[PDB]
Amino acid sequence: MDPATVEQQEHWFEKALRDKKGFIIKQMKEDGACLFRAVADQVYGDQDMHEVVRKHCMDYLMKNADYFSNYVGNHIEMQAMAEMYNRPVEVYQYSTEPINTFHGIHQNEDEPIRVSYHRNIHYNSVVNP
Repeated sequence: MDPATVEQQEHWFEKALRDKKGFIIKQMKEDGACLFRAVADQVYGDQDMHEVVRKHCMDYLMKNADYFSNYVGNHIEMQAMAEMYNRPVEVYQYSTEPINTFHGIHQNEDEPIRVSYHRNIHYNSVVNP
């Protein structure tokens, strides 16, 4: 996709999500920590907590290494975070409904962590004002 077509896709998605669902795509810094940034914004309201989220995700995986060693979209990290925060994680992909949902412990289904996954492996935070 040409840079102009890419920007058209991004703009269409932001508008559709705002108009159809009332959600806002909050831009996270575009580094390799963007998944943890988006979750940090969802949980703490502040992407600066990204390294703490990552630390806690890694702590959770290590603690549960017997289970997670079965398995070694960021599926492993997303399951860990949904379980650890006891909230589902909903992943939007140029979509106004989630493409998939990590259920966590199947509690707090009305308060999901919502993230959007974009071109070039980037995640943003999907906020319900």
